[PDB]
Order: sequence, then C-alpha cells, then structure tokens
Amino acid sequence: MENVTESKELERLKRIDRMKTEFIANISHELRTPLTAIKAYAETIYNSLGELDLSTLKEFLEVIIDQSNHLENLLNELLDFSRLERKSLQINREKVDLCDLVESAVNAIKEFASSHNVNVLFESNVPCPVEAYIDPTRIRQVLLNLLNNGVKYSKKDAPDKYVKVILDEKDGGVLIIVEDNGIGIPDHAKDRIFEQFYRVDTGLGLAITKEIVELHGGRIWVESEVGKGSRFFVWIPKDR
Amino acid sequence: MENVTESKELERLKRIDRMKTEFIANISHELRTPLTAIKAYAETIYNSLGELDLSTLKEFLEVIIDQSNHLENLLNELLDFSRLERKSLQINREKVDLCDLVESAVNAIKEFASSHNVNVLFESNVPCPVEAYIDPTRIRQVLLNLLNNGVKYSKKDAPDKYVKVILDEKDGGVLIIVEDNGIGIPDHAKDRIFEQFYRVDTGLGLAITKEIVELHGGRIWVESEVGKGSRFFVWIPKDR
Ligand SMILES: Nc1ncnc2c1ncn2[C@@H]1O[C@H](COP(=O)(O)OP(=O)(O)O)[C@@H](O)[C@H]1O
Ligand SMILES: Nc1ncnc2c1ncn2[C@@H]1O[C@H](COP(=O)(O)OP(=O)(O)O)[C@@H](O)[C@H]1O
Repeated sequence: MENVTESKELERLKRIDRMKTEFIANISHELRTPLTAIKAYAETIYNSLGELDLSTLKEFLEVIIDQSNHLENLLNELLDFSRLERKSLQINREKVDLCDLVESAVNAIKEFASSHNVNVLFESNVPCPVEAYIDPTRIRQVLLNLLNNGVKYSKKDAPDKYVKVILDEKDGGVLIIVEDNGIGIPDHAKDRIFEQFYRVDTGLGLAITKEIVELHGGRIWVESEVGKGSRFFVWIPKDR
Repeated sequence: MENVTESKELERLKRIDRMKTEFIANISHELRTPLTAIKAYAETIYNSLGELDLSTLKEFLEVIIDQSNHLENLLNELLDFSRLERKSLQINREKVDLCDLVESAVNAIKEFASSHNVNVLFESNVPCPVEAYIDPTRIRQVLLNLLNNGVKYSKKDAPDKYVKVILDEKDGGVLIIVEDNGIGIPDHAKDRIFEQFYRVDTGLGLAITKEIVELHGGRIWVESEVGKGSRFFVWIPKDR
C-alpha cells in the first residue's frame, strides 16, 4: 500500500529541489561575469605596472566598483535565499517614516512602470510622516516586490493600468495596501502564491516578502478577483 | 499503511537537504570576506584619488588579486557543487604525463602530510612518462582528495604512517592506486563513502572524485581492512 500524502510530499520536495538547484546554478554563473571584470581590470594592471599612466585608473577603478556592487547584489540574493531556507533572516528595526519610504520605492519603480504603461500612485489616509519601528531596507524590498508584481501582472485590456500604495493605521498598527487593477488571482492560489517558486502561470519574490512582514510580527494576505485586480494587505505592529 | 522504502527515502532526502543547505550557507558567508577586502582596497582608493601616492598601489593591488583568487576558488567550490548536483560537470582531456601529474600532487600535499607525520610516496610499475588522454586539472583534484584522505585517516598507532601512489597499466587502461596504512573502512561503508556528505565517523570529497573518474569512462572503488588500511583504485581508459 502506501501513504498518499507522503508520496505527494516526496514528489513535491523533489520538484522544489530541482528548482533550488536551478536557482543555485544560475546565480553561480551570474557571479562569474563580475569576478571576471574585477580580476581583468586588475591582474592586467599589476603586470603592466611599470608602464602605466594614471588615467588608466579613475575610469577603470569605477569599473571594479560597479562590478563589485553587482557581485555584492548577487551574493545578497544567494545569502537571502540561504537565510530564507534556514529561517535565519533577521531584521534591524528603527524609527522610519513610512511616507518617505513609500515615495522612494515608487520612485525606483517608475521607469519599469512607464515601460508597461502603468501608473503608480501613493495615498495616505493619515497625515505624514507615518512613523513605524521597522527595518527600512527590508520593508523597501517588501514594497518593491509588491510594486513590481502590480506592474508585471497588469491587465493588458485596461486603459488605466495602475498600482496604488495606500497607507493607513489599524488595530493599533499600520496597514499598507498595494492595489492593482491587474489580472487578479484565482481562489485556489491565494495562499499558494506566497510559496517559494509558485506561479499561477535571482529574486525570492513573495516568499521573502512574507518572511519580512512576519519577522516584524505582521501578516500579509491577498484579496483578489480574476479579471478585476488584487489588493495585497500588509499589517504590521507600529509601536515598539 | 505505508511504503517503508519511500519513507526512508523521504527522510534521507530531508537530511541531505539540511546538509546542502548548511553547505550553501557556509560558502555564502566565506564569499563575503574577499568581496569585502576587494571593495575596501578600492572604494576607499577612488575617493582619496586626488591625494594618493602610488606605493599605496603595488602592495594593495596584490591584495585585491590574492583576495580575488580566494573568491575565485570559493566560486569554484560552489560551481563544482552545483555541477555535481546536476551531473553537468565536464572534463577537457589532453595528452598528459601521469608521472609528472602525480609528483606535482605529492608535492602540493607534502606540508600537510608532514604536519601529521605521514610520508607520501610515488611508485610507477611502468617507465615514465605514462601518457594518458585526461583532464589534468580534474585528475589532480581527484588525486589530491585521495592523498588528503590518506593523511587525514592515518592510524595514530603506526610508526610508519604513509600514503603511496602506485601507477600502472591494466586491461588496456591505467590503474592508479592510492594506498595507506590508515584506520581502514568497515564493509558496510565501502560504497557509501562515495556518497556526498557520507562519513563513517567547502570541498565535495569522494563524491566529486568518483564523478571525475566516471566522466573519464573509468571506475573507482576501495579495498580496505579496518585497523590495517585502504587501497583506493582508479582505473581509467588510457587511449583516446
Ligand atoms: N499583483 C499580482 N497580480 C496577479 N498575480 C500576482 C500578483 N502578485 C503575485 N501574483 C502571483 O504570484 C506568483 C508569485 O509571485 P512572485 O513570488 O513575485 O514571482 P514571479 O512574480 O512569479 O517571480 C506570480 O507568478 C503570480 O501568479
Ligand atoms: N583513506 C581513508 N581511510 C579511511 N577512511 C576513509 C579514507 N578515505 C575516505 N574515507 C571515509 O570516507 C568518508 C568520506 O570522505 P570524503 O568525501 O573525502 O570526506 P571527509 O574526508 O569526510 O570530508 C570519510 O569521512 C571516511 O569515513
């Protein structure tokens, strides 16, 4: 005989492992380009030491730095991936004005949004600044995933594609809503979209977004209607 | 009811996954030190550009290079790990003199061997050079794991601890034996030691060693007696 739940789990684990394997394989390769550009603009330099003008320096130095910043972002994706695996991701909270955090995020996503003819808005039902004891870097990361998704899953047939961040306070905490009039999400998938790798049909997406919110002691969920759009809710403690 | 083999597999897969997770976590962290030293000896430099003598250069450049070479070795361990996972590791064969390859390997392990009072020997039952169409870098890696193991598992109570590489030709191919008079290996573990992570009780050990040999079309196995020592055999096609 057999245990069907067990078999489904085993099969589920093997398919997830294939995906983790492909993730690790891809990031391994991407880490190569930078480590290449870094070395190049260096072992070459050292060896031609006795024959170099220092012009072949300020521009070149900028290269190692741009490349290094690229390798750093990649190592961070790998480290985020590892930390999410081990549930060891941490947050470092401080007093932050959520209004500024949101405007900045909206700013960073403006180019991509325009690229798809999607307008990004921000509304606060409470006077700014809206101070919260949170990890600014992490919640910016939260928000950006949310915003990027609002653009990516916008509804082609809508003349007014948009993604709007609504800020507010509730139940003693802060409620952030990222609303879009996109394609929406089917009922069977409203919890599953938060699982690593899941897609209704690198980055860590909604899975790290959920972990960041939960680490703050909050909750995230979605309310959506296919063809109409989705509202992702993020409730976090405000006070601390 | 249930399928016992299935349950054992599931449990086996989860424990292996914990180990892969810890491997990825550790290499992620180690990659940090170099990327740190690299940037440091750089973003600092660029910013103090208008005030720097070029002495704060040749020694410093050496730092970025030593560090880069360290990051490169680490990225290679991660990439080897990934390739072993996907069975996508490749070899690039060429005409190689196995005698020189072995002497070089023995040379590289001499310090560590001395550290444990283990003598390393090399014998060839055929006149050198012993030419084989193989991947030099990979077979050096094979051999070094083998040699390192011979030192690591040497028998404390032996006055003449040693590890000897014996070169020879057989069945139309080349037979390499790495013999030690170490602690030996129990019967139940003679195939299992080649599995990733297995220990009778970073690097990839015997698992990548086996993959490298098999990619050459060869075979590896061990013959051992607890308390007496082990002989690891590597038979590979010679001709190609
Ligand atoms: N605003 C949204 N509208 C519709 N579907 C969404 C939205 N945000 C997320 N999803 C669903 O959740 C899945 C996972 O999202 P995410 O983790 O960000 O990865 P992808 O966005 O798939 O890398 C998406 O593939 C999609 O099916
Ligand atoms: N020469 C040897 N003598 C005794 N045991 C050995 C030898 N080589 C390998 N082994 C066994 O195989 C296991 C796996 O070896 P390896 O993959 O090199 O990892 P460790 O060497 O465990 O990182 C060892 O933990 C040990 O139990």
